[PDB]
Amino acid sequence: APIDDQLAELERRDNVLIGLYAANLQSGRRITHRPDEMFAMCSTFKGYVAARVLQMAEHGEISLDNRVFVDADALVPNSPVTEARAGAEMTLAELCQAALQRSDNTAANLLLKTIGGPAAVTAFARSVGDERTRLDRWEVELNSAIPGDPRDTSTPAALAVGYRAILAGDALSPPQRGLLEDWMRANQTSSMRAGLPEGWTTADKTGSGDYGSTNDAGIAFGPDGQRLLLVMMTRSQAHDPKAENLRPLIGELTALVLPSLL
Repeated sequence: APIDDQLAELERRDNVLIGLYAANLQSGRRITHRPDEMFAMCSTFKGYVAARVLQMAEHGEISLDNRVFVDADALVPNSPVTEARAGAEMTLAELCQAALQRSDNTAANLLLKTIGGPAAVTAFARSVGDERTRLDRWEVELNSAIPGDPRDTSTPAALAVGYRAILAGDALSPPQRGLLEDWMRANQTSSMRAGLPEGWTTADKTGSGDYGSTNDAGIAFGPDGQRLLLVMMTRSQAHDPKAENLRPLIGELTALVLPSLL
């Protein structure tokens, strides 16, 4: 594969590992790099969490406007929305959008307490065909991303199936899938968005952790109706827990793969 040699070049140049699953949803064409290698998922588990909340609301197990108390003591770094409401209540729907749109960490912990913790996310993964995702810890420990450590990891292929399931498949009844898509489209964190031409938009979840772990998973929507499933997981090859994250590389990856999918 020639796009295969281009990706090996980016790895060499930046001392990174690139995990990629990119599919054109209309043509059924897919492109892959380390699709089955394990990467820390970091905040990308939040889509599955919000998806499961929506599933549970469908059946009346919970309700989206159910209130949850935000304890100041439960606050954890990178919680821009839950911080504003510490000592008060947010609804589950609010917590979902905080987790998805701003990667609010405490929002995700609260959502995890509601749905059954890390094991519930794993079970969810399995329910949608995702056989590699395992969540083991809470925010913010899950982002530790130690090389070789299987905890809180997935693979580009495994995350693609689940992201496809929840945004373009049958995990949710179609109108609730529509809401999940709207929730992710309003996100303020997209990395891939920078490598897309004018007119394109994304329903995607980014993740960032140690060792430069920088992820972005979701669907890119073309102006002319096109639909691209894009899952990018990258980490430094170095044993530097504090290696720089690779946000500009995602955007560069996005622009690189797009012409070979269209």
